[PDB]
Amino acid sequence: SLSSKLSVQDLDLKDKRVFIRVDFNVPLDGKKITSNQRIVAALPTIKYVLEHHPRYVVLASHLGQPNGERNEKYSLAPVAKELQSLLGKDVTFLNDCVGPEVEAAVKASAPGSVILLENLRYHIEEEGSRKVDGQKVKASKEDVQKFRHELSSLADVYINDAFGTAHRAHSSMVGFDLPQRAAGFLLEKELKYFGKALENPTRPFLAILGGAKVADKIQLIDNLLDKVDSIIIGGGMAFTFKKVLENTEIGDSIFDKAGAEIVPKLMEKAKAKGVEVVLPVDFIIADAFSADANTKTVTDKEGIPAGWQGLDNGPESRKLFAATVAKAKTIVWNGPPGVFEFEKFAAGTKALLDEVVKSSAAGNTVIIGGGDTATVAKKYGVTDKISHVSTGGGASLELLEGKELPGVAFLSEKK
Repeated sequence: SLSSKLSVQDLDLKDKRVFIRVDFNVPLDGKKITSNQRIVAALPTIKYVLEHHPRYVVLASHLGQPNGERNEKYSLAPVAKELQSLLGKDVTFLNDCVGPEVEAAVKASAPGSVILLENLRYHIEEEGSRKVDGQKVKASKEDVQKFRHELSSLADVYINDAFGTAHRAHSSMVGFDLPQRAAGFLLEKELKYFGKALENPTRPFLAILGGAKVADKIQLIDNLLDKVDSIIIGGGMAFTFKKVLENTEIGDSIFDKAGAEIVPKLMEKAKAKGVEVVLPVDFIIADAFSADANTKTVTDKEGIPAGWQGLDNGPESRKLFAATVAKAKTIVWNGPPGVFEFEKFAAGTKALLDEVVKSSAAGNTVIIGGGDTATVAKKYGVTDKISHVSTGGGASLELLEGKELPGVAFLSEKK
């Protein structure tokens, strides 16, 4: 159970050597943080720990893709400075995550110190491999164990707060053999929500899916079909389901050739489980993929003329989706119903967004788990209205498509 794991909140931190794997993978531009969102998100854990007077707090993370080689372009130095400002406490920055220098520095620290180590991925043994000439140069089991040995040396307790990496069995996610591997407030939140949704869902459990390709979400639908009561399929995804199941004439809309092969299968299953599949009955077409393109509403039956392409949810579909949402007690949403980047094609997304929020207002569990689906919530400033906007990215998907997460499995049980 994603929900049975140990929390930071259960740990006895006093005078302990705490190690926290955090997600400080922020965007840099010329060695400067374009977005400090991730640093800000990590603060609660860091602050809660510090209040219990640990001997010291070692923070580690990765940034960009150094590729197991020391590359200045992906140094965590800037991050160290932003955190010091944001935290309002000094942060010692070490040029590495392992070695005598680190050991020394760490050992000479003052109580309550906050050490941030250099980019874990400067070492090939973190990921356990490296790309050289396109091929995957794997690291030797001995070196991998050495690295994990050195890393663990620095701590007495281990806290994971990097959900975004929990789906990889990297040295920092699964190499800490301590008696207590706990969850940080950040990752606990993801575990609590996705936990309920996938374990004891308050039916009806609905799932809104949308976006561009169906091919990337084949494993997602399949698994969810064993879970949900009804599922809505919107966006550029729906065009494949409609041309296949209903012979709908789609114009120059998104068609996933490979995904069309599976559509009958997922549908057979949907029926098998008695899952209610809601699809778009009408769309807003455009003569070109641009904010300045001529629109025109058409429907299921009228179809879409050649040249034209549907870029948003039509009026009837909005009524249809609004209804479905309004009947659910648990909602997990990933993917916008239309090309919301353009105001002309933003109606469907807005309509849906309002409904979901209203459902959250009702006191229903709404879980956003999409990149652009979170951006939508941020844009309309409703983020605080959604029960949970996940930050797991690839980990969130994998979790939803069935997979068991190494970083999560490795944690201790509540006790």
